[PDB]
Parts: sequence; structure tokens; C-alpha cells
Amino acid sequence: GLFAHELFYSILLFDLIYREETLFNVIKSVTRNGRSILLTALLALILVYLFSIVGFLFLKDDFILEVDRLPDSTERACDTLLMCIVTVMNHGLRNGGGVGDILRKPSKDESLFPARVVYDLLFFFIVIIIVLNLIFGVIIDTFADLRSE
Amino acid sequence: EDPLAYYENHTSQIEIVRQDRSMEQIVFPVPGICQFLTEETKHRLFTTTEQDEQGSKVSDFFDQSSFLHNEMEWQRKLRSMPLIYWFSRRMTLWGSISFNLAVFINIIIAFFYPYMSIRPLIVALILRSIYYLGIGPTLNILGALNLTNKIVFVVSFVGNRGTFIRGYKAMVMDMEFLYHVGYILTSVLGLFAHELFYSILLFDLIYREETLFNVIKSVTRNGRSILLTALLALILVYLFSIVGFLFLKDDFILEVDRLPDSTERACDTLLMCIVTVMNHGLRNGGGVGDILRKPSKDESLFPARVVYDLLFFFIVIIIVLNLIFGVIIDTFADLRSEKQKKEEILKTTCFICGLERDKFDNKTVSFEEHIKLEHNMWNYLYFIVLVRVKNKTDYTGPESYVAQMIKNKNLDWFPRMRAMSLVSNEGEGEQNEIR
Amino acid sequence: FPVPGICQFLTEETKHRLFTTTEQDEQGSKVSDFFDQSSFLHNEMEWQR
Ligand SMILES: Nc1ncnc2c1ncn2[C@@H]1O[C@H](COP(=O)(O)OP(=O)(O)OP(=O)(O)O)[C@@H](O)[C@H]1O
Ligand SMILES: [Zn+2]
Repeated sequence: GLFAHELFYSILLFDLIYREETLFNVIKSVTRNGRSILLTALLALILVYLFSIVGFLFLKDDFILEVDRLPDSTERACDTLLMCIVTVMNHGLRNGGGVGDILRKPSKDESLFPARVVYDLLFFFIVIIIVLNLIFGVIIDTFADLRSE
Repeated sequence: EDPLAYYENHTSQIEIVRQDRSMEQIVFPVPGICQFLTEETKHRLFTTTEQDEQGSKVSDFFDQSSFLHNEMEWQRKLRSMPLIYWFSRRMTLWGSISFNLAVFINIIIAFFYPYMSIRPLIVALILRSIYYLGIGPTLNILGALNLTNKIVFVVSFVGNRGTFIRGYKAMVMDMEFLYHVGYILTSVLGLFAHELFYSILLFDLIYREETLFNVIKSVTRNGRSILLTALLALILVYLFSIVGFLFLKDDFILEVDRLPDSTERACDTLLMCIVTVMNHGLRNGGGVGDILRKPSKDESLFPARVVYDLLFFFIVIIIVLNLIFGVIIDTFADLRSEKQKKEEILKTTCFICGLERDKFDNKTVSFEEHIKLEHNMWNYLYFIVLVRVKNKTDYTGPESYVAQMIKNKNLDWFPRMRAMSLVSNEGEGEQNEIR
Repeated sequence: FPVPGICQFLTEETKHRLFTTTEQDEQGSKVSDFFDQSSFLHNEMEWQR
């Protein structure tokens, strides 16, 4: 920080954790069972992979994302399986509704509308409602275990 | 080399209670067959037996004694066979190889599809194969290797576990064997039907890691409660959709991106309105109000819309969706408490008699010595095996009594809440003083 | 017994750390950890002097 660049001093802020015991305990609430959290994240990734496979096999067209290109306004994000997996894992996980929010809105006249509805409901109930809540439940359980100990 | 050492190794001691409720010590020779019991089965029996209603673990061990003897016989027979024994001894290696192959295959398909420690070394070899032969041939080779490793692993598993000893019906009953068969079928499908099927093998991670299995149990333990809560949410959504269709049909206007009007009414029919609510309102944080057309204060029904939106947000979204999470947290807490209680009982009590460790403090015989020598359960298993194998004409007094109790399906011969070292010395001293 | 002079050099922070850090063994006694740390405590007394 003194020589290389002034920004490096920001790292020293982490020393707060060392100084305060309460913050250290709060962090231990996560670090104590970090393996469980990582395994839950891997399970979420596997579920996202399966959902992306299903979408690429059947729902390739609906994966249209608007792009603000620097100086077409939409792009297909399911041409390749890897790109579809990335799009799902990013948008669906970062969106409260799920992957359905980014997907093109279907019309009741469309023959595949019930399939889209079922897919969106399954993704919301499985990937978002449970696993993301499972991580929080693990954190709460770790808190309780630490307090009891 | 040392006669005393050999005699000590092959001699066991147990404690029994006669019909007169008097403790007695029996010293017997260890049957040779008992030497064939594997350590994995011993650990499984120790860490799996569950306390009965009375709180004693004796009944489960007595029930499993026969299966333990059969497993000893099977292990001796297997040891008679060198190659099959060697294959069985390395089941974990085969499982690890299969898991790594499946993970690498899944990574390759995910990264490249559509197309057309030693682990770093395997990764380098796989990368070289991909660069040289291409994605297709490398995936085919990896799938063939995975299939071969899986058949070897299944053979080793059936050999080591000896589930066939119980019976073919028993082997079919076992869930692990069926899971392995399904894994083999999925691997075959991936090799032949389509490369995507290999993704299913990723689920094997749950089987490999115990922490992930416990996390999933956090949901599976009370899945019925979660499903009933979801059904209650569906009923509430149905009632809200009925109300909306009866009164708020117009506000249900949804924009649609038709493939090559920009808005459509989604409440013309009750079923369509129910679907629209159950999808958008549940998937939207705000609730059903977010999709509904924005009302204007000038409109006469604006207060009704405000009340409807607030009720939907406070009832359907705030509570029920939070009720599911609360159920999950409660299940987590219950599982943690159960595990803690089981661990404490296992590490602070005697398996055979249930006496607490604190009872043995400040005494000649410590709890560690008591469990190790005086009240070892493996000694009881060996004695049961000896009684079964030994000829009736050669039965001694205590052996005859134990055989009669076993035949009569009785279990009082096991000592319960009684240790000779604990109280016999003090009782003898008191009796001497009284005399 | 008489208290050795070296023992007077033990610092209070180390005493508090030992009291609040020792963990019960399998038998449930804290004696073993204190016995193990006795040598380090003596060395710390020498260093403090
Ligand atoms: N009745 C019992 N109550 C509690 N723990 C028990 C009981 N019987 C056995 N154990 C424990 O189960 C394990 C079995 O002990 P065991 O005597 O088989 O040990 P080992 O070292 O494998 O044997 P050895 O060295 O005598 O060949 C040990 O952890 C022992 O403490
Ligand atoms: Zn005992």
C-alpha cells in the first residue's frame, strides 16, 4: 500500500475480523460447516445442469436475452449447452422468480405453454425454494450448535 | 512362539446372570470362525444398532448374531478364493475411480456439447486425449472405462457385502444393489443412447458425501409437512383466483412476446386465472399484484385492489412460503438434536448393560477396562457362536443355561444395569463385616 | 511446599488463556492438557524473567 498502490490498504480492513470476537463468531457460523454449504452449492449446480439440459433439448427457442451492446437488441443464449448452462446458473439463481423470468413469455395459444408453466414451477419449487433455503437452514443450525457448545 | 500369548489371544470372558439373579463369569475359548468377522461389519453394527423401547441395545445384537455368523462363514469362503478376495478388498478404489470418471465425463460434455495426487495426471492425460483424438472418441473411451469400472465395483460389492447369503429375495430387497443396477443401466444408456444421460450419474455425489445426504434429509425427514404446506398454498391461490375472476377479471392483463396484440387477458376462464396466479404471484416477490394492471386512485375500485394486494402479500407470500422454511429449519434442529443424543449415548454408556461411565469413577476397574474386557459385546457374540457350534453333550452348566435361554427366545442372561466390578467387591466386604 | 521463585514470573494473560482454552479429554478431565502445558509454562516463566 505504501509503495505499490494506495488501493491495497483496503485489504487491511479485514483486520477488523481479528480485532472483534463477535464478528469472528459470526463468521465461524459459516466456516464451521462450510463443507455442507459447498456440497449444497454443488447440488444446486447439478440441478441447474439438468434443467439446462432439459431446456436445450426442448426449450431452446424461449432462451432469448436482451443485450445492451456497446457503441440486434436480443440474442439466443441456448445455442450451445455450455452457454445455456451459464445463462441459467446466472440469471435463474440471481432472479427471485427463477429461470422463468428471463425466458420469453409464452402465450396460452402456444401448444407448449403448459410445458413451460410446469418447467417454471418445478424450477422455482426445487432449485430456488429449497436449496437456497437449505443453505440458510444449515447456517442457522450451525449458529444453534455453536451457541449450545 | 509364546504359549501364554497364543492362549490369551484365543481366550474370551463374559458375564452372565443366572435364573437366581446372581452374576457369574464364564471363560471360554474363541471359536476359529469368529476370527473371520470383518471390521467394517463390526463398526456398522456398533454405530447402527438402535435402542428398543426399554432402552437396551441387546435385542438388535442378538438378532444380528446369526447374520454375523453367516458373514463370518462367507468371509472364510471368500478368503479361500485369492482373486475374488483381492477384488473385494479394493471396493473403495473402484467406487472412487467410477465417480471421477463420471465427473470428468460430465464436465467434458457440459463444456463442449454440442461437438462435431494422481488426479492432475489423469486430467492432463484426458486433455491430451481430447486434443489428439477429439471430444467424441475421448468421451467414448471414458464411458467404456466407467462401465467396466462399474461392473467391477458391483462384483466387488456383492462379494464383500455377501447380501446373497441372506437370499436372492434379500438381495433384490436391498436398495443399494438396485441403485447400483440403475447406475449401470444409466451408464449403458450414456455410452449408447446419448451422451447427455451421463449427467444423471452426477447424482451419485449425494451417495458419496454424507454431509450432502444429511442436508437432503433435512428436507426429506418431514417432506409430508412441506407437501401439505404447498397444498395449502395452492388452496389459498385457488380462493384468490376465484375472487379475482369474480371481481378483478379486467386487471389481469399480461404482456406476451409472441413469436414471429402485445397483451392478453389471463382471467377469461377460472383455470387460466388460477394458473396465472399460481405462477406469477408465487414466482414474484411482491405477489400477484406485480403482474396486475396498475390501478389509479381516481378509479372507484382502487381501495379494493390495494386491500386485495396487501392480503395476498401478507397471507400467501409472507407466511406460507416462510412456513416451509421454518419447517426445514425445525427439521434441521431435530436432526441435530437426535444426532447429538445418539453420540452422547454411544460414547457415555455401556452397550451390554447401559451403565454410565460416571458410575465407575474412583473405582478399581475403570470404564475403559470395563468395556474393553469385562463387558465386551464381541465376546458375547463369540460365546453365542460357540454355544451354537459346540456339541450338546459337551455343554457345561453355564453353557447349558445359555443354550436353554437362547432356545426359549429369552434375553435375561444378558446383564442389565449390573457390573460385577462395580458392586460385587463392596457387597463382599459388607457380607464379611456382617459375618 | 515452598513456591519456586521462577513460578512468580508467569504472566496473567497466559494463565487466563490456559484456564479458558483447555479442553476436556475423552474421560472428561482437563488434567492432561494442563500437565502437557506445564513445560511450556515453565519455559514462558524463564523467558519472562
Ligand atoms: N460393551 C461395550 N460397550 C462399549 N463399547 C464397547 C463394548 N464392547 C466393545 N466396545 C468398543 O467397540 C470396539 C471394539 O473393541 P475391541 O476389543 O474389538 O478392540 P480391538 O482393538 O479391535 O481388539 P483387540 O486389540 O483386542 O484384538 C472398541 O471401541 C471397544 O471400546
Ligand atoms: Zn457393562
